[PDB]
Amino acid sequence: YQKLIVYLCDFLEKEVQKRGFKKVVYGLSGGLDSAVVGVLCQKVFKENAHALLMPSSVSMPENKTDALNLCEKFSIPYTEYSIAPYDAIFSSHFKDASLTRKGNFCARLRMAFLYDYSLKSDSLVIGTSNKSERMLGYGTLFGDLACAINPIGELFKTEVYELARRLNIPKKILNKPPSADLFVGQSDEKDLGYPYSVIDPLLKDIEALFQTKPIDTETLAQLGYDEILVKNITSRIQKNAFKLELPAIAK
Amino acid sequence: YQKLIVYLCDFLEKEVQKRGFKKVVYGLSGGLDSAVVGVLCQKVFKENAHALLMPSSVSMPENKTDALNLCEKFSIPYTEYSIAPYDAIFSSHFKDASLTRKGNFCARLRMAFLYDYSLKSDSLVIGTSNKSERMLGYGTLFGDLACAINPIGELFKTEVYELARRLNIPKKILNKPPSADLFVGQSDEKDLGYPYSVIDPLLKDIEALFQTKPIDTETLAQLGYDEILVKNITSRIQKNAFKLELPAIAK
Repeated sequence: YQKLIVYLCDFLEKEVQKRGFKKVVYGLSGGLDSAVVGVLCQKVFKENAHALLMPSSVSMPENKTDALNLCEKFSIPYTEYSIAPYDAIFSSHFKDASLTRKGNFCARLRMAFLYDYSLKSDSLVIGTSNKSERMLGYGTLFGDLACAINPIGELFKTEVYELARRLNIPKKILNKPPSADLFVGQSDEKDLGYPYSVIDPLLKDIEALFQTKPIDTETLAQLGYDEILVKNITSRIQKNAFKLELPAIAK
Repeated sequence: YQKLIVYLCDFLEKEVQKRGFKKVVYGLSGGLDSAVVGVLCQKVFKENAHALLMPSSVSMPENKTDALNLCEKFSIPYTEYSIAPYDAIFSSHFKDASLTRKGNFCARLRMAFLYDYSLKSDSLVIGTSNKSERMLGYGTLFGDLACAINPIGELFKTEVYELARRLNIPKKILNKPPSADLFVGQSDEKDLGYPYSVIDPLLKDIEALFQTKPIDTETLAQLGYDEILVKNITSRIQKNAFKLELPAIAK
């Protein structure tokens, strides 16, 4: 992984630079993903790298603290701006709004402020969505997936968590159970039903056999994979493959 | 243009369908672009096509009326939801916020509600940004350019306005001077400096000669184009080519 870090950094210095920038900003929810990116950007831009903590009306005050500790540890400048009063309005107008609805809206708010922040400070937005998340379709389009550059999007959640270790990320971030945070008691291993030590291995084979041809559940069980786990994931994938594709435009 | 319409419709029935939908929604600011798309979608989905009018704290009550007339004319179901109370908050927190900053934020709000609306009604978002706008980079990323499908993105503003005529769009929409609407007294022919009868012709040659190779101002003046007008546009283009490209992700 030491060689990996060196790679991501260089990828960062080259991408931001070829666009005419010297500063970058990203959301810092206080999670593994968001923390990993931040440390990398700090390694390359130091003070020119800025983090934005946008807790909502339902965020966990504990996560904000972890993000506050993280910053303090790597000397990462930051700005605290709560989106609470915005989701408040959303609620008054939408009382029957489902969990996911409120979650999508808040993630689109955090996106508006990262880009509003980049406009007035001349910075580029850097995403923090990992490969496993992108493949699974578990991300908000034009929300937390909206960025100009992403250094760890081709890294599975497993490769992500381990990279962080070599990055010396506060252990409180590591031991922290996967959770995109959108409301209360949410977690990835809860709405997905399985841990990343179960999900990831199959994604490695899916992105090795069915490069461009349709996925075949049959040829998957042969490698050694639970039936339901193979049919569930496969669906999820094909059901969200549109999120990582440009919009459809008539030629 | 009659043959063109037939094309766009079919493009619409096929795209929405291959994604697992039968309903579509789009923003209806009461402008040429937004109106053109709406009429097309109505031709194909009838009542299954929905328009969303999201006026802000600075919108012109006259435009909302034109959108209200438009709908009434083609029997287009719609929902009226003002984003005012949201930009209000943005303002209180940001009093030194520039025009463009407030404009970008509001366009990202309209995007949040189109996608929140599509989530609860099972619909697909359809963009309304025209080719000239995309090339010029005059559009909000993850704002009014955020859509799943766009039927007129490969149509220059000139080809757009004329298509509308054959669509029998209320003349009040036609005669209406170009303006993306972001605040007061704004207009395209004001922040760009030239009319589309000046901008478009050059774009047709730019997207005919320099397919993949860098633009050359010299070989452009030879065709017959003002120097400043050639150097200005060219810049604009290369300065926003990142908006219509997927985010940068390290392999």
